[PDB]
Amino acid sequence: SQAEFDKAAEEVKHLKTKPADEEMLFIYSHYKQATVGDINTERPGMLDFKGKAKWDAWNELKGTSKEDAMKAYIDKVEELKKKYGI
Repeated sequence: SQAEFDKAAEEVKHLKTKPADEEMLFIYSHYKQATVGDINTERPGMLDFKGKAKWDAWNELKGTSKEDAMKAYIDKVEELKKKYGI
């Protein structure tokens, strides 16, 4: 569901506690994979360490269908909702 995806995208922004780095990268990469699809941008330069990490995470999902990405995204948000509370 696209409606379910939009909801999760909003709720994830209001978690009582901010997710761990690993969890944020999972969220970022699946969000991109579900909306844009296969990565279509240039990898950031040497000094942009945070940007390179996010780019690599999304790159790793290449080939994943938007449907599967959406499902994994929503499932993770529900997981984070129960873990950190909202």
